[PDB]
Amino acid sequence: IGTCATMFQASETAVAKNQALKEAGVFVPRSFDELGEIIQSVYEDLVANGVIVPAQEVPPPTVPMDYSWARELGLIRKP
Amino acid sequence: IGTCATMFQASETAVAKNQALKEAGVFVPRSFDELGEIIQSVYEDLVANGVIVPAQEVPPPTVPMDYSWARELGLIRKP
Repeated sequence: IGTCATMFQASETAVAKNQALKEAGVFVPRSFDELGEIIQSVYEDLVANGVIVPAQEVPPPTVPMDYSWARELGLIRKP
Repeated sequence: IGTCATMFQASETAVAKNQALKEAGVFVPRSFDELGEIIQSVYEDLVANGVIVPAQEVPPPTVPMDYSWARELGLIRKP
């Protein structure tokens, strides 16, 4: 994070560090807003090549909420 | 309800009343377990003849639950 800190030591700037990671074989997106896209696009290539065998998702047990927490969120209403 | 009350005045029995409603133009199912099917099968023909124009469902406002009610159901947990 922090490429546009310079837009307000040279090798320890975020732009040049991201670019040196990108030139050395780290799957770097063009900015932060493509981070979900590049994670998704790596994971699709990992599923579609027999690398990751995903887990069949099962519902968990469920606790009741805390009163002192679910009072702040406004789900409980007592006078 | 109550066709098999006799299986433990004659025209005031549930079997004969259901059959007399069925002979007079009331859409009676064969028993209670086809009631949802016959309601659904009437409603489909009511949609497919331009009779009922259904409402576009919109989410409602939401109140918080009562504490004294949502304590009995076990959603709230305070010592």
